[PDB]
Amino acid sequence: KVFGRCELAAAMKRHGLDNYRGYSLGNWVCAAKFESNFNTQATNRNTDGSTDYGILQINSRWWCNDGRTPGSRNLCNIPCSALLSSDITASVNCAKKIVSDGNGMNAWVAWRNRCKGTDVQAWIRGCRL
Ligand code: NA
Repeated sequence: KVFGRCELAAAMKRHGLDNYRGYSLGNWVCAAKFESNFNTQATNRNTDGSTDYGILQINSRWWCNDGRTPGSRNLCNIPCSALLSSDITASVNCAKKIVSDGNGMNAWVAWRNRCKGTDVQAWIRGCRL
């Protein structure tokens, strides 16, 4: 599923991300835009053989099992395929674990390089929230 901006904002808000670990909703929307272009089915293969999955491009080295990332962890206790669903529950719940873990939203490269320090509230401006 390819979300619209306000549609995704609404889904993320209802699922508890607004101000989760102090990160306002616009941060999460911005991260999703630049990680996946709001596409739940996005995948990206990395150099190290891991893969990034879903609207927040969550990585198989640490967070999910894809059967093809040897020596890895599955800290969200999910198949990586759960991160591609039209239902963003698994992605949100896993994101909550990631952002609690130490470097906060810096875990998302697109967030650090394209959202951090910017007017992220623009990403939710106009939306009925
Ligand atoms: Na894994």
